[PDB]
Order: sequence, then C-alpha cells, then structure tokens
Amino acid sequence: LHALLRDIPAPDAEAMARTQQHIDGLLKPPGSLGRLETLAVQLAGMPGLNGTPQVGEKAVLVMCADHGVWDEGVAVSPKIVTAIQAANMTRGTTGVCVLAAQAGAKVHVIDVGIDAEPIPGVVNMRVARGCGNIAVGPAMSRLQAEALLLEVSRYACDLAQRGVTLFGVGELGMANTTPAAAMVSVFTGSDAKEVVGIGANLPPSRIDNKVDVVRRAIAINQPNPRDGIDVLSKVGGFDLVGMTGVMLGAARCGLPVLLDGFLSYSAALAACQIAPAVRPYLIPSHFSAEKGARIALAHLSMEPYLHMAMRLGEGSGAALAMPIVEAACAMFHNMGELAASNIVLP
Amino acid sequence: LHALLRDIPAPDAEAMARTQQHIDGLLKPPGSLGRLETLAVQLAGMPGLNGTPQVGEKAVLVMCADHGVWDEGVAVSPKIVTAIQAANMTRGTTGVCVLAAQAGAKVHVIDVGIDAEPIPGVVNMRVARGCGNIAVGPAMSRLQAEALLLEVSRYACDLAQRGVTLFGVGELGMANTTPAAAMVSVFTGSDAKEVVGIGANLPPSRIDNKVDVVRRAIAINQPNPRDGIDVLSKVGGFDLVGMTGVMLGAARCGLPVLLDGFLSYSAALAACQIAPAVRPYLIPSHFSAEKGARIALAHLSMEPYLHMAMRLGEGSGAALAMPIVEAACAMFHNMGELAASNIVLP
Ligand SMILES: Cc1cc2nc[nH]c2cc1C
Ligand SMILES: Cc1cc2nc[nH]c2cc1C
Repeated sequence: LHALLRDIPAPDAEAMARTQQHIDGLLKPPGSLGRLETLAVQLAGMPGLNGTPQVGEKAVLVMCADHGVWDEGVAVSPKIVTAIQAANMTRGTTGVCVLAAQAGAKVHVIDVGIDAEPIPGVVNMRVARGCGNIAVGPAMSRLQAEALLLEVSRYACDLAQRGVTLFGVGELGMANTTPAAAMVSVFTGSDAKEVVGIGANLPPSRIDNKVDVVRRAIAINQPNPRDGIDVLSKVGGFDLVGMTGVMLGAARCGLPVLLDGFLSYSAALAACQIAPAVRPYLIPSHFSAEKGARIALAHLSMEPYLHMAMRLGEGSGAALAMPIVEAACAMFHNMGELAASNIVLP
Repeated sequence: LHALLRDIPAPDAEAMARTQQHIDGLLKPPGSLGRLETLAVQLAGMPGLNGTPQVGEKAVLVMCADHGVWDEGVAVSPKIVTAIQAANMTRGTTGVCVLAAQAGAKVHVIDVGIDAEPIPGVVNMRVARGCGNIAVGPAMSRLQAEALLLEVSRYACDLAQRGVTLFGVGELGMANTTPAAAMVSVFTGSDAKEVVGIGANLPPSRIDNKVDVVRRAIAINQPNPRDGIDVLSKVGGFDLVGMTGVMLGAARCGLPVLLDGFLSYSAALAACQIAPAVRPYLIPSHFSAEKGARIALAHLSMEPYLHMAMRLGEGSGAALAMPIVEAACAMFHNMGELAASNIVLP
C-alpha cells in the first residue's frame, strides 16, 4: 500500500505538448472546441494511454454495501433494496446497466459489504454484513479500510491488463448519502447543514434528523481531516472505501477514471487526500442534484460536463459521460488539418 | 407558408401522461434521473414520434453562406474559408463530420448563399453569392427570406419521410456572429455591447468596431422585433434563415430538433417569434462560449445539457448531444420496474 501509493506515475508532459500542437493545427479556429481540447490533452498525459487520447474497453465498477447508520432513520428506501438492486445489476435492468450498454461499457458489480446472503454473479469482496453505525462509533477498523483499498486497487489495475482503458466508478447502498455528507463536511470544513441533502427522496421534515446524525458521527469519531484513511474508516463506509480504491488503482495503472455524483465526489476527496498524485487521472461527469455537490466540486476544483439534475447514483452519470471521452478522441484522430486546406489564420 | 405555420401540431398531452407514468414506475427513486426523465416526456409529446421516446435516423443540416458584412472588418477568418470548409464537409474531415460520425448521424451540407462557384456534392439552394452588408442596408428581400424558409422547411420534412426522426441544425459562414448578435439584440432588447462576442477569435481590440457595426445595422434597417421574418431579412443572413427553416420544418413534421450554439440560438429566437408552436420541438445541446449566449438562452427559457465551452459552430454541439437523446430513450425502454422487483417506496 505505501508502495502502491509511491508508484503512481506523473503525467507525461511531453505527450501533452505534442497533443496540444496537433490539436492546434486542426481544421478549426484555435481553441474553438474548448473543453474537448483540454480533455484530449489531459488523456494524452496518462501513461497507461500510450501517449495519445485513446479509448479501448470501458468498465463501470459498482461498489455495493449496507450501512448501520440506516437504523438512524436517515433513508426511506427499504434496506433490502441494496441486495435486490445488486441482483438486478446482474440482469441489466438497472439505470447504470442501461446507460453503460448504451456507451458500450461493461458493468462490474462488487459486493463489499451487503447485509444479506451472497449474490451469485456478484464479485465477492465482502468485508462484513454492512458497516458500523457511524452515529455511535466507527464504520470499520483502519485495517479493514486499508485492506479493502488494497484489494480493490489491485482488481482495478488487473482489468487494465485485459484491455480496459477507461473506468467509471459508482455505488449502491441505502443510506449512503449520510456518510458521504459527513466526509464532505470533514474534508471541506463545511457545516453539516450546508452539505446534507435529500438523498433518495428523504422528506424535508426528516432532514433535520439527518443533519444531527452527521454532526454526531463526527463528534463521536473525531476523524482526522488530514488523514483520508482515518476519515474513511471512521465516518465512511465499505462502498466509499471501494470507490476510493478504484481511483487509486486506475491512477497507479496511469489510466483515467470518470467520477459519478455526490457519493463519488466524497470518495474523490478522500483519494486526493491520500494521494494528490491521483488528481490528474480524475474526470468529472455530471453535476449531481445533491445539495452538497457544489461544495464538494469546488474543493476538487472540478467543473462537470453534464448538467442533468441526476441523483440516481450507481455510476449512471459516469456512463453517460463516456461518449464525451470518445468524442475527444475522435476529434483528435479524425479531424483534418488547416495546412492541408491551405488555410492560414493570424 | 401561412399554411405551413398553421399546420404545426400541438404536443400530445396523452402520450406524455402515459410516458410520465411509465417513467415513475422504473427501477429507481422517482424523479432521480432528472432531466433525462423530462427529456423523455418531451419526446413522447412529439407527434412524429409515434407516442413514445424513439430515435431512428439522425441528420445534421449545415447551412452555408457568406455575408457582405464581412467587408466591415468584423471577422478575421479569410472569406474563402466558407467555400473551403463547405467542400471539406463533403470529405468528412470537419468537426461536425467527426462528431456526427461518432453519433451515427448523417451530415447534410446546404449551400444557401456561398460567394463562390458551386461545390459539387453540396445541396444547392443558393439565394445569391453572399447576402447584403447589413451595415448599410438589408441582408435580403422579405420575399427571398420567405422563399428560403419555405424551401428549407420542405427539404427538412421530406427527410422525415426517409426515416429521420432527430435533427440537428448548424451553420458555416465567416462573419456570421455579427448578424447573430444583431438579431439577439433586437429580439431580446439587449444593447449590442452585452451581446457582441469574439466569434472566431476576433482580437479584443477589434471588438469595438464589431459593436458599432451591429448598432449601425439596426439603426439603418429598423427591423421590427415583433416580426421575425422582418428581422431575419434585414439583419440576418441566408444561413440564419436556413436554420430557422429547419426548425419550422421539423416542427411541422412534429419532430425534435437539437440546437447548436449562439448562431442557432438567434435562429431559434426568430422561429419562436414567427411561430410559438415551434418551441416544444426544440432541444438545447450545449452552452456556447459566445458572450451573448446567456441572454439568448434566457429568452428561450432553455438550459443546455452540456458545458463544454465550445464555439466552433457547424452543428458540432448538436451532434455531441445526440447520445443524450438516445440515452433518454434507452432509459425509458430498457430499464426494469419497481413492481417486478417487489420494491415499495413511500
Ligand atoms: C478552419 C475554420 C473552420 C470553421 N468552422 C466554422 N467556423 C470555422 C472557421 C475556421 C477558420
Ligand atoms: C429502486 C432503487 C434503485 C436505486 N439505485 C440507487 N439507489 C436506489 C434506490 C432505489 C429505491
């Protein structure tokens, strides 16, 4: 793990320079394709990409797990939904499944701690049957967190070896917006009220209780904002940990990772905190309809591409952005050049 | 033409109701897929769609033309670029060509007034070799405008007959951001300064001259804001007219049209002014990096899906959004239902 972290590669400045130059000579006014150009340069800097914006196979990794904090009345979805929805992922009827199929990506469902019997078809990396209730203690032990990071990290890089070049990250876990908010509050220093959202349709009247629960989690655990693993293990969850581990794994493999929404933003804060070297490999997707979204993105210094008011999770946002990435590549590779058209601009 | 306008169908409220109901029962928390749900309902209301969000063939219509206002020093791109780039459209090396191929759409290049010899391969609907210099008189005659609207309108609906169900609109014309701004100023009532942009990299120092030119166009022509055809013929251009005509044609055929950027917004203002019935068929794509973008979108009451800081035009933005439309359809049709999972939510 220390190793892993130490071995995350820096972006290739030379490939990025060549990229920029090539982009500038394309059949268009310089800088006219904006963020599409920026994205391309960004991809070119990623070592696992072989010095050019490329997209081979794509995968969406969905980390599933239950949370003890559910018992605090913070989520209106029945607890069983995690297990149910996880099974559905195997059938391709879920939102993420549908969107991923549309993007030509494959969905990997990972059980990191669902409180139910094992689901055949799902990758088993179960830590425990649900995590601890952050309201009265830690979500898990530091050890547990590090082990899972490690394990997920490896699974992630191993995929690279099978042709995957683009990852998408997501989750599934009733009550997960609670630990997400607590993390955000901690890393960001925002008061709970400012970051606590409606999650999966929590009635406005139940909001207040959700805020108190977050403050309690923090008060009791005293997570150290300067230590991402500490924060994750205390007020996080197994699914939060898994997502962070996907990020670490893709970075180590020098590959790009598309974020999803709020939950993913929390994970991303943790990752960057643990290893700043991770930052350049992250790509935002959409702008989540969760209340704490703006705060979390500001701290990541990220501006998503899509404004869809989505708040489903599962990695559905990450899948929806996949075509944008491929577009940046197509632009780079298939557009003709000014010079060939004998076009001269000031 | 009066006919045409009179025959634009109203959206099907019954199909939209059935749509909403179906969406609400999907394997997700109600309203969780946000704008994707809204988009689906919107498509379901379109008569040419057969009561459900569907996407058959897709086409991007690019309206090309030259403007006399170029002689006012408002554009740094050489004038010839229109003709050159138009030819390139036939070769598939352009930005729009590249993005459309990526979206599985076909590009239709339409010459509505390029100041050059005819380009083989391009659909010829040339009004004249470039339009009049709006700075000292009208762009064209009212007659000319109405004829082109009519002609483009028909071409557009005829495609529907060949299986096209989704249109994308775009342009190509050096100096076109000038007439675009003048139109915007007129329909919107904003001062020129607030709507005049850099266009294709116009140096900041040359800005001022661009603003004066817009004020002059308006002063001299006295276009009637309450008459879209009047505005178009006076301070518009043949390409602006063509784009408006695509909109009218798709509406009449009860089909959806994806807008592009700034130039398209100007056209859309005109269309809605001419026929409010057109509004429900319009779908924004991205948020253009042109200065007058926010003003124009506000008046259309539209919020684009993509924030890419693009300013290339050609309909490249419209093509990039095509997959979002298909995503909304996939969502509708392929997601499973709560009831089948025995999931019950409050
Ligand atoms: C090369 C070129 C391509 C374009 N496409 C639209 N406007 C354009 C302007 C230039 C200069
Ligand atoms: C059905 C359902 C699906 C979900 N996917 C993510 N969170 C969810 C919550 C519910 C209730």
